[PDB]
Amino acid sequence: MVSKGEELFTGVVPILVELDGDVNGHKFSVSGEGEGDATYGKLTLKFICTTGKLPVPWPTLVTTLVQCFSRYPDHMKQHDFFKSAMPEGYVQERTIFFKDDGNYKTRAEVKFEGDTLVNRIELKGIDFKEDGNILGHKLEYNYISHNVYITADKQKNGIKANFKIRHNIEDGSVQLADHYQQNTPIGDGPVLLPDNHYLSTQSALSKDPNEKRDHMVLLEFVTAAGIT
Repeated sequence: MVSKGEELFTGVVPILVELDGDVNGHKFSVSGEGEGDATYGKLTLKFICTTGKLPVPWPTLVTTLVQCFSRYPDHMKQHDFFKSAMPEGYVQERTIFFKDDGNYKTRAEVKFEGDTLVNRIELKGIDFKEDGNILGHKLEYNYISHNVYITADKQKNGIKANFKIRHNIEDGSVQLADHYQQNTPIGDGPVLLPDNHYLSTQSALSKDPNEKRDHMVLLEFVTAAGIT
């Protein structure tokens, strides 16, 4: 491409996601494909477990499996770190702490390869309970949380974020998952370092009735907010 930063996102952009994971002695891989339309904050993706049965619940991987597709209101476009890092991209790292259970540690590189926005991820699970909500596959196949709270990390020329996800459990209880996130640019060039704000996400998890592989279909709408 000729284009840089926000100019890369003005139409519909193809997305490719590749994840390698290891949790509870089970190595697995996930591939995803779809498209993103940042003008409307809209993402449509289908994910497939390419190694057989996914050893963790699909809802626990949603946040790991491209915040560059967020709709930033015109008055907030100076605060969009994620697009400003493109096409060279950014590293996104998280620790996701499942309350009274284990943790995910994730590292991803998000960048353009030609026309396609690619998210390549490694995930490691730490100290999960075999009888717990995650390894028991006790989570409902839905989603209920929305906000990601962003702050600048100027010393690293990037951002941090923190937010709690609530996963509904089949018995009516909830499993909390506290996300700590850091993003840093891959390249040497400038980025937009934002004032405090948040991303609000609306979602929908579904299934493809013709797909025999373990999979997840995702529709998401994401909008930046919290400044005037």
